[PDB]
Amino acid sequence: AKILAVTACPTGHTFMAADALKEKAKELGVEIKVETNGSSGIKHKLTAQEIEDAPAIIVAADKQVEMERFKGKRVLQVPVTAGIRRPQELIEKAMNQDAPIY
Repeated sequence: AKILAVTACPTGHTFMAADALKEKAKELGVEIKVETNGSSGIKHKLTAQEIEDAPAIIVAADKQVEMERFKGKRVLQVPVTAGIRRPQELIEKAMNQDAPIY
């Protein structure tokens, strides 16, 4: 199991949020995989198996993300800016499953 994230923004912030999440996860000694949805497209797309196994998924997004793949999973939906400003809070909420089922 590992927590997952998706970051996205209209102009494709996306990458700054992914960076902040990854750097903070390393600081906290926890694994994370971050899918990005930017201007060039999708990178590090989450797999169905990763999603099944995830305690929760962080979706830090300022544009629409494909969400139906997350049905039944706990999803912490926040603005993309939250990934930059408060990655520790998001990671620790995801770990604690402090997120509603989608």
